[PDB]
Amino acid sequence: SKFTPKEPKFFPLLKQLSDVLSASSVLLVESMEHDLPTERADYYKQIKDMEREGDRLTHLIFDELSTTFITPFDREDIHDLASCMDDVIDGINSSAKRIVIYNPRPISESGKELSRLIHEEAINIGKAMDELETFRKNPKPLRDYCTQLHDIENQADDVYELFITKLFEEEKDCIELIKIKEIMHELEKTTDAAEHVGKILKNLIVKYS
Amino acid sequence: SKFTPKEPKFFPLLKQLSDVLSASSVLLVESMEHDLPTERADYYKQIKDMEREGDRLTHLIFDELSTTFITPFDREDIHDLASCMDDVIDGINSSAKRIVIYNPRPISESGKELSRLIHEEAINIGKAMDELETFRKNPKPLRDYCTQLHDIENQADDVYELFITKLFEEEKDCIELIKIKEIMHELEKTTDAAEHVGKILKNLIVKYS
Amino acid sequence: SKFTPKEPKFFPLLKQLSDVLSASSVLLVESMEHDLPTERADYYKQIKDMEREGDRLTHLIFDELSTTFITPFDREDIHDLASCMDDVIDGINSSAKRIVIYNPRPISESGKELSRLIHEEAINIGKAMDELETFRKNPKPLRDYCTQLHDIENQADDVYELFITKLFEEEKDCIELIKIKEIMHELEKTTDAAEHVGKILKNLIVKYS
Repeated sequence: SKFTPKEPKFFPLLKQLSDVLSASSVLLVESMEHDLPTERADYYKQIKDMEREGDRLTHLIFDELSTTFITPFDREDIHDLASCMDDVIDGINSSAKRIVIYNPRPISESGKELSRLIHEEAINIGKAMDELETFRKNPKPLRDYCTQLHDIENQADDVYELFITKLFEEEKDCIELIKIKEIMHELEKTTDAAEHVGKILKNLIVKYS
Repeated sequence: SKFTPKEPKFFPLLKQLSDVLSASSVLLVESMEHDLPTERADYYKQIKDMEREGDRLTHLIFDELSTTFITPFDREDIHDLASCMDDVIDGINSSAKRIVIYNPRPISESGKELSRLIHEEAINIGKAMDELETFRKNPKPLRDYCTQLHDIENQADDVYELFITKLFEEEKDCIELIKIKEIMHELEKTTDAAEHVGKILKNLIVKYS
Repeated sequence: SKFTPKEPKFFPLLKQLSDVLSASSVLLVESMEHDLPTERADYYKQIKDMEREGDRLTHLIFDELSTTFITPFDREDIHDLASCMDDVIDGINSSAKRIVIYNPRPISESGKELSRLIHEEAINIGKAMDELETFRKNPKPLRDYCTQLHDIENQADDVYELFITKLFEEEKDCIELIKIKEIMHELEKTTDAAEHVGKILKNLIVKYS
């Protein structure tokens, strides 16, 4: 009998989870360029497949954490990165779901912009995951990705706030107002969830400083 | 002075919490067969008593966890099972609350079906709790309860999605639409919370495999 | 080379976080006495500054926890106190945000009462933080602050329930109903979040009993 090392690849799993997030964000942006129910259902089904894969990967990370004593940085942060990235994926899925069930009129430029900001956050998150092996030597690149996520969330919240303010001043059809309010709310929660990933990363830098 | 063992009965407490959940689910199903405010208030008060008992039990589990060094399986999973079961109970309570404050017209077959699916999930959860002592020897029965919870949640989400889709196509009274949308949303969140219990159990099997 | 002690002041940080919460609650109460958008935006901006400071302090606590092996009481409870106090601050911020974006008519006495109850909870939380150093010797004062938080939340939920019940019976303008429903919902979630702080404190007493 001999010693056989465990190969929990926490970094590759976090990178794969980030890849799913980015793929999901691309699908959401594309979906909003289509207005009919059949096409919206197709995008939702594709996003749901990404959601199932993200959930699988997230649970694999948690299961590897629960059974491995040695981790590259503190286990709470690994757990939290995984859970928060999965929350973004779930927000993207919920947004697609709502578009299908509410069947709003063609999504305005503001909804489309929230989708583009979610994708920009996903790109920043993916680049941040490439820094997990080296932030202890040089935290600057990671730090800057965190600042960018913060800035994107400020822009997203403004887009959302201005849209809702105007929606309530202008839209007299209460049923259409409800539809788009619920979709837009899910989109803004998603952009906020993505910023929380940045917040975990920022504080990871602090803990190891 | 001698050694006196601590008898933290984690399994009995989890089973009692499951019993509260099941009792709550029975009350919710029954409540929907009554349409008048006085009867709905009575059911809500009864469910609220179950919610208080569930919250008590959940906090007892957490308090026993915080003071006991030895646990039958990992403490995070015990904590999470308790918290997630309590979330289902709280969702049932919130659903009953909403029915009282919104005072909708008699609940449709779709709302009633979501209540029946929550109860079916509660039954599966109760049977799963009977497997905590033996899943390490034979995980198959537990595994199968997890699969069933997954399937019930798929059915619940479809019930919800189809109802909302139709609601927005047909209901021209925006105030009635709001009432039932909020109740139905709480019901679908409850069915999803119950599936999360299954997800924790499924991964418990994986961790100990 | 010599030993240099780490001065993580967990109690002072929790007290400062409580101070931010209380300051935020004062601003929310004051804000509701003003009905025009410019004044509401000003209060929201001031509350948002408190939200940023609360979030900073919360993350400082978490970062000190992640790097310090010795804590005055269990780390999970410190983490949870910080996170739950921050959730109240965030609820106050969300409430102010909603008032700005929805632009409702002058807030009724019920909304104003929910703001006064949030402030009363904040006061109780601040007094509770003064008991963290001594609850092990004498838990009675802390216990009583927890009971008060519980009672305030019962009153808040009743205020909310009665307001919504009446709102749905009386308000025929669906767009105005939506505005105030969303604000009131955020206010009641905030009062509930504050009660959760009391629940953590109550169970802290139990764990150390």
